[PDB]
Formats: sequence, structure tokens, C-alpha cells
Amino acid sequence: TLEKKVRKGIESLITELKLMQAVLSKVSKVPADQLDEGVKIWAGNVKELSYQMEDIVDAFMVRVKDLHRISAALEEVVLQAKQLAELRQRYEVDPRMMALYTDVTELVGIEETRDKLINMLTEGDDWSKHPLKTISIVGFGGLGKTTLAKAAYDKIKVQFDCGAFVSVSRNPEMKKVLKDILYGLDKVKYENIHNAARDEKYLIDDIIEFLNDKRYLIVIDDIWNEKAWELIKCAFSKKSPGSRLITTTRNVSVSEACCSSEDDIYRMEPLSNDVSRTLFCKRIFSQEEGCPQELLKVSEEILKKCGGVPLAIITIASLLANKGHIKAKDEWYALLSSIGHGLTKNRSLEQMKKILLFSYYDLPSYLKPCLLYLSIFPEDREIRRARLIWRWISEGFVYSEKQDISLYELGDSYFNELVNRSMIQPIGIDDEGKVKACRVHDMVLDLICSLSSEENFVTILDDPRRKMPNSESKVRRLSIQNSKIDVDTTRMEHMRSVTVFSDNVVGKVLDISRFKVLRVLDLEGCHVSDVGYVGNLLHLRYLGLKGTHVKDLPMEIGKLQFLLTLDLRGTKIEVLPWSVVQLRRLMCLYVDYGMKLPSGIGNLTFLEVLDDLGLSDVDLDFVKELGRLTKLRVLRLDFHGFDQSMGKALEESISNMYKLDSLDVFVNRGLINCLSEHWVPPPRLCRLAFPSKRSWFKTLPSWINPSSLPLLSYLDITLFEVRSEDIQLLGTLPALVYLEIWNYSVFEEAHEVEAPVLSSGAALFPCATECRFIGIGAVPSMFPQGAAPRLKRLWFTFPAKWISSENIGLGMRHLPSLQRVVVDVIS
Amino acid sequence: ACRVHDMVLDLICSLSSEENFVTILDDPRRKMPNSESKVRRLSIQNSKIDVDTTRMEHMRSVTVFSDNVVGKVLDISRFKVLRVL
Ligand SMILES: Nc1ncnc2c1ncn2[C@@H]1O[C@H](COP(=O)(O)OP(=O)(O)OP(=O)(O)O)[C@@H](O)[C@H]1O
Repeated sequence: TLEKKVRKGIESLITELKLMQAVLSKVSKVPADQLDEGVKIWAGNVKELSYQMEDIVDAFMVRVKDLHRISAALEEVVLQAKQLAELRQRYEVDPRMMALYTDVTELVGIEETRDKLINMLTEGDDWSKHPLKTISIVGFGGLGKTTLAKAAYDKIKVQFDCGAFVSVSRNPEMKKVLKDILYGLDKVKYENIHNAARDEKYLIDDIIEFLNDKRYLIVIDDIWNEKAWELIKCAFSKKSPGSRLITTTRNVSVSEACCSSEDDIYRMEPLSNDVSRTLFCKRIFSQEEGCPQELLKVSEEILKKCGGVPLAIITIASLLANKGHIKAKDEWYALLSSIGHGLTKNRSLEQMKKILLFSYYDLPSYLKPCLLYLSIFPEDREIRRARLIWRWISEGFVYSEKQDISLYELGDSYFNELVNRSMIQPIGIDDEGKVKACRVHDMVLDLICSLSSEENFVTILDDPRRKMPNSESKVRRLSIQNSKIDVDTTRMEHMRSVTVFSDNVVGKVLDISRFKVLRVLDLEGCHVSDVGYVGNLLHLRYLGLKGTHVKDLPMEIGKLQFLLTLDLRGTKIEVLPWSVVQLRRLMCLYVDYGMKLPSGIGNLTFLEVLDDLGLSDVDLDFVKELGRLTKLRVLRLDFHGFDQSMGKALEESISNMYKLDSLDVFVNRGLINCLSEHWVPPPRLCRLAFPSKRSWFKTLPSWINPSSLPLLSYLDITLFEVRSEDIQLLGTLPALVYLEIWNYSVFEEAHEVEAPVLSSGAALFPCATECRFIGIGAVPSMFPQGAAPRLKRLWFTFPAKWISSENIGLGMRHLPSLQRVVVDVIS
Repeated sequence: ACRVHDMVLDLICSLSSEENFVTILDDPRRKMPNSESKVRRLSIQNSKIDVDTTRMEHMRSVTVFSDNVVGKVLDISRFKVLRVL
């Protein structure tokens, strides 16, 4: 009766939201320069309305007395929708092109990189019969990728018969690009080629016929969306030895679409600190950098933030010298402090923010929110990608309608797409075999931070800014920072997410239970233990509590039916409440082994990754429950006290799952009496690690064969003895990028390290970048250099008794960078 | 009789399943629409477990392909409107 109308209004509401997101995605494509300002006001309002409507829908869906308030909110939200509708109806050249015409004798540091590039493509010009090859140059924003190409072009030009410098935009017109290529080749025969409009085809044929029996060196720069370039490639398809191509792009994933070989892809790096200092002083100062002596420290600090981008340095140098160091120690501090909050809103600096925002506008949808989510975290720190992915999934930015996806691999794809688009620097490798953490450039950071503050996406509280937007009623995301002063909490009822960064101001001054709705709650790095009110929260999806001094967890947490993640690492809790099996949806569960897991985990069927499961004092039904839930991807094992046929039971129980890709078992000073040689492994595995070293295997497992688990790229294996046939058996494994084997008997007993011999096969190492051998003598002369084309490091034991022997006749340079190696020699 | 190319077939299958023209129950798929309310045409196939018939009241047509699961799990008589059977 009463509920029927609200149920039949919810679908109308969701359809309305779909149209609203459609139009919002449409308007956000064009840059805010060709967009009339009235439409911008309207779009902002429609965004706020979308927030309100989606909050209503989520409230209803989680809740189902509340029907009365929900219905009232429904009709009034319909009221604002209509009112805004009639209120709206009532009223109705490339910045980086000029940089190309810059003086040659102003570039600093071009010659070394330019000479390296010329000899890495012109090395075959001597005996100019090598087939044509292409060189891609990859970078982000402005790192002279275009300038360097022109510097190389202007030097080696007299030794080719043709040549053209042609550019491609974000959305090229293919006819224009090909006409430009034609016009540059000969300006006399094809003088008015831009007037003639034949088709995409006949002019490609014109190029092909014109490029008969010549060496050209055509350079094509700023290629986005490789689908564009695969049309140009058909212009260069006839064999033409002695001719080459140069390609530049800000998208690394389109470079392997070129030249088909990693050796030709030219990653290029920022300037060094010395060269950056020289360029910075050359623009501002007259002739000597030692004259001021008092803003030198400010100079190096401000130079550190740019890092090595000739762009940021050039813009800062211009802005900081209006007329000979207009002022010192005050405006330089102003520019140091203005990074992060407001430096972008300035003068003659906009000419470089367009060049940066090209990338951001190039993104598809569903990636703009993910990129903007970076504005939450502080300036200079590493962000763990797992935290990003889980926060994204809980926020709602990751979804699809394909049902063959787990929703986490999708987030990883989004992260990788952001990485390859040259917007995040990935560093480190975590235990999952993927990127550990990530960081963003400062000017990209403050740029997107201002862009987010332009709408109500994110609210940031800093001492340098000390500004709080005029409308406190409508705030969704809040990120508290070192500011522990303005902690107002009055008028945030619909509060989307909240986080605290290394601040004791949490708890004592700020209250959380006031927030009726709250999607995520991130609090890692605090030292507060009063969390018992989470039962009152109902829509909470993320609960991060890593290293938070929380003593105990409230029992009534089982009501939190909608939940996704639960991080409890680094805490002092030791027991989990029993009402955790009542909870239904989870995908990750970060629990240290010191904690005790109550029985009933078989209820949690949706689990996708479980970390550091401590198996101590467990009975068999609980052991076999683990194979019931067939959705885990990553699992971690450590134990000390059930080494029985219980081990065999769970050893065959793990095979019941088929979604695994990484595993590891931890046990100290013990043989692995769990794995039997007769057991099929999961069809998918990637890591299969074994962190403990005081444990061992009697023999190498037989089930590790090239037949099964052929996708391995990680071993971390240890065993008691060693046989010269195990290495040959292991080499036939397809990828095995990473290897690590330990000889327990050698480093525990008086065992003379023998020399295993590679009998069968020829190379056995198509790509094994890292190979580590402990307690095993691996001379570099297991095979000639054509065995492991990719091998950067090698570790082995070398007895001193083989120094006078003839079997260690090494000294040759193998194919990869096999020149920095130290061996622990034993007398 | 007539025969259809295989990839044209599944191409048509996706092109028709993007809207609610027809609905297919297959073991390799085990994929169902979240809008269990709006289903018009049913094509039951080798799948004989996911034979749900809760909320399909606007059923234009049904078909069964050499499956003994017909009837014993699914009821036809409840479909108030039916074009073809
Ligand atoms: N090594 C350098 N020394 C001095 N100035 C430089 C150097 N490299 C680039 N610049 C200046 O910085 C800007 C670099 O332009 P760049 O060639 O980076 O564009 P790009 O690499 O194609 O990047 P984008 O993706 O922005 O087009 C230009 O103003 C250029 O003159």
C-alpha cells in the first residue's frame, strides 16, 4: 500500500540518475573555455542533485517507519528537480606550438641525450641496408620529448633524401595529417595539397608512390589513441632500407604498438639536479648564482618540487623574475607555500596548466573520479595501491555488468591504465607481485586538488590554506590533515567519507557518531581506541584501522550487512567477535595471525583475499571449511602446532578452490609434512612463495611440472638437498621471471657445494630477470650468453677451492646487464 | 531448413541480449539479468538447475530444447499471457 508508491518511484529515480550522469559526462568533456558559464552553473546544480538522489536510493536499499521519511524526501527531491528544470529553461590555437619556435642556443643538456638517441637509431646507417625501424619516445607532460626529436632531426637530416615534421592532435582528422605529411615531403609538387580533397585512400597511395627508392626519416609526434596510428602505418609498408621513423607519445601503452621491440622504446627521464640548477639560474639570474647567497636554500627547495621537468622550471623561472628578482625571501616563501592550495590561480601560469590538463581531459569517464580521488592524500608520501583500490570499490567508482569479473581485477586495470597514461609513478613490489605504492607529481597534485575544490568533491583542511568553503551544509568527502585547529562538525548530516592523517586531534575534539550515513571510515596512523559506535553506522563499506591502538572490537558489528573490507593489522586486538560470521559480504580481510578466528568462516562465501591466517589449535571441520569458499585470490599461511594428517587434509582441501593465484606457507625449523607429491594444484598460480628459511623440503615437489601451473613467475622455495636435474626440470617452465632457491643442508651441515650441470635443453631461460641461488654453486658458465637474454642479477656460492680449477673460466659479457655481481666466496 | 554461422550467432546473441528481447539459460554462461521483472522471451537449454520462475508475468513466449527438466521444476500454467508455446 504505502511502500508500493516508493518502490515504483525508485526505478523512475534511477532512470533519472542515469540520464543525469550521461549529461554530466557529456559536459565534462569540453574544456572550460569553450563552455558558456550558464551551462556550467546548471551542470554544478545537476551534480548536487545527483548526489542527493543517489543518497536517497542507497538509504532505501540498505534500510529495505523509515518509509515515511523516505517518501517525504522523494517528493521533495522531485520538487527541486522540477524547479531547477524550469529555472534553467527560463534563460537562454595550441599553447605548445609557439614553444616550437624557440631559440636553439637556450636549451641546456640536450646534446648528451640527443647524441645517445642519434647513435641508437643511426648506428645502422653505416651499411645503410638495415630494414626501416621506428623509435618511440615516452614521457609525461613536458619533458622536451618533442624538442629532443627536433634536435636530433635537425642534425641528421642532410643524410636522408626526404623528411617531414608532422604533428597529431588529441582528435586528429586523418586527411589533415596525411596532407601535412605530403606537404612536408615536397613543397613544390604538393604546394596546394590541403585544398585537394580526394579521400583517406588515394593520398595514402600518393605517399606510397612518392616514397619509392628513397630514405626519408619521417617523424610523427603526439600520437594518442594508437587506433589513429595504425592508419598511418599503412603509409610505410613497402621495404625501404636506410630509412627510419621517430614517434613521440605521452601514452606508454601505444609505444609497444610501435617498433615491436623493447630495445627501441626510449623512456626519457627528468633533468639532473645540477642541470636543473643551471637552467633555473640561467633564466632568473644574470651571470652568477653565488651573488644572493641568502635565497639559495629556498631555491633548492623550490627546485626540488619541480624535480626535473624543463617545463615547471621554465614557468617558475619566468614567474619568479618579472624584473630582476622583484623580491626575495618573501615572495619565494609565498611560492613555496602556495604549492598545494592556490598557486594555480595565478597569471601567465595558465599557459602551462592547459598542457597538463590535456591528459586529464583525455581520460575516458569512470576514471575522472578515480584520478580526482588522489587529492585526498597529503603532499609527499607513498599511497598503497591496495588502499586506493578498496576505497574506490567501496565508493562506487568501480562496477560493470559482465558477471565474469570479481570487481577487484577491474580496479587493478583502472590503476594500471592510470599508470601507463603517465600520471602516476609506480614504485615498489608488495607480496601480491604487483605495484606496492604510488606517488603523484606535485603540480599535478595541486592542480587536481584545485580542480576538485572547484566542485564539492573533496574538502581539505590545511594550515597553509586555512580556508573552509562558504557552504558547510553540503560536504561529502573530508580529509583532515596536520591542521588540528578548525574541527567544526555541526552541519554535515549526509557525510560521504572521512579520514585522518597522523593526527591526535581525532576523537578528543571530533565526533563520528553524528554522521548517520558514512560510506568509508579510514583512520590508520592514529592512536585512538574508542570504536564501539560502528553498529549505529549502517552503510559503512570500508573500515581501515591499521596501527590504531584499538584494544577490542564491539560485538554488535554483525548488523553491518553491507561491508566490503576490514583492515585490523598493526592493532593490539587478539580475538575477533563471534558476530563476524553473521556478517555476509566481504572481499578482503587483513588480520594478523596473533588474532583468533571464530568458527563459521564457511558463511563468508564472498571472500576474495585473506591475509595472515594463523592456524593454531584448530579442529578438522574448521580446516575443511576453507575449501568451501571458492573465491580467494591471495592467501597467506603460518602455523606451528598441527603438523599432522590435518595438514594433508587441508593440502587437498585447497585444491577445491580454482580462483587462487598466489600462496605462501610460513613455518619455522620444520619439514613440510603437508604437501604430498600426488595432488593437483589450482590451475592458476603466480607467486607460490615460502617466506620461512629454517624450513625445507626433502626433495623438490613432483607436481611442480611444466604441465601444471605454467604461469608461475615467483618461487621463494627452499629445500634440504640439491640435485643437478632439478634446475633442468625447472628451466622448462615458461616464464619464471623471479627465482629463489635455498640449500638447507649446505648452510646447516658440512656439505661441500657441488656444481650442478645443465644437461638437457639449450637455453631454459627465455626470461628470468632475477635468479637467486643459496647454497648452490652457479658459475655464469652454465650455458653461452644466448641462454638467459633477460637476467640482471645472480647470486650463488663459490668455493675458494675452485679458484685454481679450470671450470670457472668466466669473464665474458653476456647479453643482459650482467656486469655488477658479487659472490660470497668460501675458503 | 537453415543454418547460421557460429560467430554471427553469438554476435546476434549479444546484440539481442543488450535489451530484453530474449533470455537464454546456459551452463557456461550462468548469467541472468538483474531485472527479473522484465522478461518477454525465454529459451531454456541444456541448463536444468537454474530454472527459476518467480516473477515472469509478462511472458511472450517459451521454448524448451530436449530437456527432461520441463514441467517437473517449471510451471507453464501460471503465465497468464502467452503468445506461443
Ligand atoms: N632540455 C631543455 N632545455 C631547455 N628547455 C627545454 C628543454 N626541454 C624542453 N624545454 C622547453 O620546455 C617545453 C618542452 O616542450 P616539450 O617538447 O616537452 O613538449 P612535449 O614533450 O611534446 O610534451 P607535451 O606532451 O606537453 O607536448 C618547451 O618550452 C621547451 O622549449
